[PDB]
Amino acid sequence: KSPEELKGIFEKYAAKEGDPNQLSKEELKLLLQTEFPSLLKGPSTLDELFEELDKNGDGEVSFEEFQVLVKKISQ
Ligand SMILES: [Mn+2]
Repeated sequence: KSPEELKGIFEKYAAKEGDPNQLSKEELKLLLQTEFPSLLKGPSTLDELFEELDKNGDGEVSFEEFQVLVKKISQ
């Protein structure tokens, strides 16, 4: 998906609660489940990518971190 598309999806779930410019791990799980169900298949690397990308260790990732996460978890 294009970044413009990806931004709209990210915002929709981040808006659920907390900071509208961050996504917690649970918000990311609901987002993948409904938007990219195929990315949640077989052994997962979600927690490893999540831990590496959440640099400030606050349990949340920014839009650019999310983009990287979708990209990497896909290959
Ligand atoms: Mn963070």
